[PDB]
Amino acid sequence: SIDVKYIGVKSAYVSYDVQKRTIYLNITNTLNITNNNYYSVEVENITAQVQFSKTVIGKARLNNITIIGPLDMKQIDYTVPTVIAEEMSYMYDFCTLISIKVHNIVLMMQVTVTTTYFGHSEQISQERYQYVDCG
Amino acid sequence: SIDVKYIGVKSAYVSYDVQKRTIYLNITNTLNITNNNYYSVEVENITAQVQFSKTVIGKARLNNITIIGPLDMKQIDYTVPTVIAEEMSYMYDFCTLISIKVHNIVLMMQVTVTTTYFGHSEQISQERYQYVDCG
Amino acid sequence: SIDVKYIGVKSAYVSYDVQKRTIYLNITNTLNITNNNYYSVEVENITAQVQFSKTVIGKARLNNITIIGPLDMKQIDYTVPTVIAEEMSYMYDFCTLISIKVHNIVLMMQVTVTTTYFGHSEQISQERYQYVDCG
Ligand SMILES: *[C@@H]1O[C@H](CO)[C@@H](O)[C@H](O)[C@H]1NC(C)=O
Ligand SMILES: *[C@@H]1O[C@H](CO)[C@@H](O)[C@H](O)[C@H]1NC(C)=O
Ligand SMILES: *[C@@H]1O[C@H](CO)[C@@H](O)[C@H](O)[C@H]1NC(C)=O
Ligand SMILES: *[C@@H]1O[C@H](CO)[C@@H](O)[C@H](O)[C@H]1NC(C)=O
Ligand SMILES: *[C@@H]1O[C@H](CO)[C@@H](O)[C@H](O)[C@H]1NC(C)=O
Ligand SMILES: *[C@@H]1O[C@H](CO)[C@@H](O)[C@H](O)[C@H]1NC(C)=O
Ligand SMILES: *[C@@H]1O[C@H](CO)[C@@H](O)[C@H](O)[C@H]1NC(C)=O
Ligand SMILES: *[C@@H]1O[C@H](CO)[C@@H](O)[C@H](O)[C@H]1NC(C)=O
Ligand SMILES: *[C@@H]1O[C@H](CO)[C@@H](O)[C@H](O)[C@H]1NC(C)=O
Ligand SMILES: *[C@@H]1O[C@H](CO)[C@@H](O)[C@H](O)[C@H]1NC(C)=O
Ligand SMILES: *[C@@H]1O[C@H](CO)[C@@H](O)[C@H](O)[C@H]1NC(C)=O
Ligand SMILES: *[C@@H]1O[C@H](CO)[C@@H](O)[C@H](O)[C@H]1NC(C)=O
Repeated sequence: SIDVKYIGVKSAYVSYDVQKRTIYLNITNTLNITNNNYYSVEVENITAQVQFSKTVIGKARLNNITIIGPLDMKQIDYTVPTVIAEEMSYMYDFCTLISIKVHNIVLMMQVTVTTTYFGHSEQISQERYQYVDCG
Repeated sequence: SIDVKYIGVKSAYVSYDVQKRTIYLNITNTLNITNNNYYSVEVENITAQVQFSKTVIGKARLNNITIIGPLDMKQIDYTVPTVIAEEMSYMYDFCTLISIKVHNIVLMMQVTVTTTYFGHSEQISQERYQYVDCG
Repeated sequence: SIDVKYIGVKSAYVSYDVQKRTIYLNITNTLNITNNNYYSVEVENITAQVQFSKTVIGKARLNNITIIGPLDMKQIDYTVPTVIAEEMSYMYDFCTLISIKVHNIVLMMQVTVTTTYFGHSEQISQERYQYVDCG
């Protein structure tokens, strides 16, 4: 990456800002900007690049061979009983939540078993979070 | 990436902003902008690139051979009983939720078993989140 | 990375800011800007690059062979019973939550079993968090 920017309200190269109840009188503004940007990113010179994978089996006796990749989820139990009993009562539930297995951004990058990788990998995940706003 | 920008309200190269109840009188503004942008991104010179995968089996005795890839989900149980009983009562539920297995953005990038990859991979996931807004 | 920026409110190269109840009279502003940016990022010169993986099996007797990758989740139990009983009462729940297994940003980068990797890997995850805002 080069320029990652997070701004809460206002981003401005040149900002002449005037707010309320302002007497803006007799202003003379002169501005010169000479901006140059030069970027040389991911410039690659490879004369040769080799990837080789070889598997040879000969006169072999293989048994019970078991290979399991990543992310092996087994025997998972989620239990949320919710019993509510009334007896001449007064319930005011304005903002209540029951949440299980909640995802916003889930990025997987090259989840495999056997990998031969050459190159560039970039991940950007920038945000703002407001899970609860209950007046 | 080069320029990732998050702005809450306002993004402006040049912003002459005037707010309410403002007496804007006798203003002389002069502005010169000379902006140049030069980008050389993902420029690649490869004279040669080789990917080779070879599998050879000869006079072999294979048994019980089991291969399982990634993301192996088995015996998964989700249970949310919800029992509500009234007895001369007053319930005011303005904003209530029961959520299970909720996703907003789910990106998978090259989830395999055997991979031979050459090149560039980029992932961008930028957002704003407001799960709950209950007046 | 080169420039990671987090700004709460305002980001400005040049900011002439005026607030409320201001008498802005007799201002003469002169500004010259000569900005040059030169970036040479990820410039690579590789004359040769070799990746080699070889597996040879001969006259071998293999048994009970078990290979398990990373992230092996087994026998997982989550239990949240919730029993509420009323007896001539007054409940005022304005903002209450029950949360299990909650994720906002989950990034996986090259989770495998056997990996041969050449290159660059970049991860950026910048945000603002507001889980609870209960008036
Ligand atoms: C504002 O500028 C003008 C000329 O541009 C000048 O004659 C005047 O005296 C200045 N002030 C006011 C209050 O007008
Ligand atoms: C920028 O503009 C001003 C006039 O506002 C001038 O005097 C100056 O020479 C300029 N600079 C360039 C580099 O052009
Ligand atoms: C890549 O291209 C040629 C080939 O090697 C090389 O002479 C040149 O200097 C390189 N360019 C950059 C911008 O690195
Ligand atoms: C492994 O192989 C033997 C026979 O050689 C077999 O009895 C056994 O059940 C195998 N293992 C599994 C886990 O099945
Ligand atoms: C505003 O500028 C004019 C000429 O552009 C000038 O005659 C005047 O005095 C200035 N001020 C007011 C209050 O008009
Ligand atoms: C920009 O414009 C101003 C006039 O507002 C001038 O004086 C200056 O020479 C200009 N600069 C360029 C580089 O053209
Ligand atoms: C890529 O193209 C040629 C071939 O190698 C090389 O001479 C040149 O310098 C390279 N260009 C850049 C922008 O890197
Ligand atoms: C493995 O092979 C044997 C016979 O060689 C067989 O009895 C057994 O059931 C196999 N394993 C599984 C898990 O089926
Ligand atoms: C403001 O500037 C003008 C000329 O630009 C000048 O005549 C005046 O006396 C200054 N002050 C006021 C209060 O106008
Ligand atoms: C910038 O502008 C001013 C006029 O405001 C001028 O005197 C100066 O020479 C300029 N500088 C350059 C480098 O252009
Ligand atoms: C990369 O390109 C050529 C090839 O080796 C080399 O002569 C040059 O100096 C390099 N360029 C940079 C910007 O490092
Ligand atoms: C390992 O192999 C033997 C036979 O050689 C078999 O009895 C046993 O069950 C195997 N192990 C497992 C965990 O299955």
